Amino acid sequence: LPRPSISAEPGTVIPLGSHVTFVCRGPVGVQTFRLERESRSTYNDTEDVSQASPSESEARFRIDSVSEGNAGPYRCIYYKPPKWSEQSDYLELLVK
Repeated sequence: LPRPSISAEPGTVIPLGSHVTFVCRGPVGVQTFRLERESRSTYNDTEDVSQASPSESEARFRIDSVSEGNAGPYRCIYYKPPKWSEQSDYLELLVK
């Protein structure tokens, strides 16, 4: 149960009305990835997990039509049956 990592495509700075894709990574054997807002506390779960390497699985989350409301810190957590991981480091989305 390593610490998950979070990244953003195309990056942390997003124009208004555009989109961003959050990519969480964990070890193999993840059943669920959660994208969690640290602020506004909304979660996003998926089991749409792909294997990116022998020791790495990932899940992607797209947020569309970003506005000032979606700006803030995001974190990833995974469930590797039967235990939930620690949270990832945060990533702040800036909506310019």
